[PDB]
Amino acid sequence: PQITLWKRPLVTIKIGGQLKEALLDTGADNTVIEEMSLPGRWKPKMIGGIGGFIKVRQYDQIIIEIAGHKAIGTVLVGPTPVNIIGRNLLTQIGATLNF
Amino acid sequence: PQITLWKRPLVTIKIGGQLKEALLDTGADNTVIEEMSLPGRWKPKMIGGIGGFIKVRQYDQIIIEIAGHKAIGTVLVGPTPVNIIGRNLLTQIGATLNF
Ligand SMILES: CC(C)CN(C[C@@H](O)[C@H](Cc1ccccc1)NC(=O)O[C@H]1CO[C@H]2OCC[C@H]21)S(=O)(=O)c1ccc2c(c1)OCO2
Ligand SMILES: [Cl-]
Ligand SMILES: [Cl-]
Ligand code: NA
Repeated sequence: PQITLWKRPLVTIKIGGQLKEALLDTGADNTVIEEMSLPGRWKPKMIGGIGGFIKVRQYDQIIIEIAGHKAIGTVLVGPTPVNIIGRNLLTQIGATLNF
Repeated sequence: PQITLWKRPLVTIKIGGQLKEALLDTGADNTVIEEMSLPGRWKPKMIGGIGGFIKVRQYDQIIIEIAGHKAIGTVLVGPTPVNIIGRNLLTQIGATLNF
């Protein structure tokens, strides 16, 4: 698709068996999802934005379906106000910014 | 241009006759720049990011060049970690997300 930016670029994702809404976010290095369980190992991380930092759990090699496109990568889980698909997964579905 | 996302989508902006670097950020509703002087009156605004809320100064109808494209619109000034170009100006330069 071609997604305009008059409104937030929200899409449906599937992660850990669950359907969620998430923001396609070119300003995010990393993918950050609201608290949920995921399988496998994790390690703690701090990530920072407007407002400061939050502590997250870093899960590696997680499969995510993003508007019908499968990708794998690292997913951070923690108290983000919104689910964010960052560049680490946008690259894998071939997303570009065009103007 | 068609900008891929393997690296941060940083562009040159020009505001108040000065060049700065800024991040093209589809996850930002608003454009937020680091402290600088801008003409005119400002109004209060609170914006919520990953770590919580901050107060910013809202300046309307500011001339700003983005990657060589002319925009005139709202610029928020405050303690953002990076200059961010949000959807209010990404729409003005005709940007879309494509995959
Ligand atoms: C601030 C930029 C450099 C980084 N952020 C991504 C943004 O797209 C963020 C994504 C975001 C969106 C909504 C709520 C929280 C974060 N948007 C945001 O802060 O926008 C603010 C300005 O416009 C307003 O509209 C949205 C909130 C305001 S982020 O959420 O802090 C973030 C995401 C993933 C990360 C990261 C930081 O560090 C490493 O991986
Ligand atoms: Cl990754
Ligand atoms: Cl590519
Ligand atoms: Na893992």
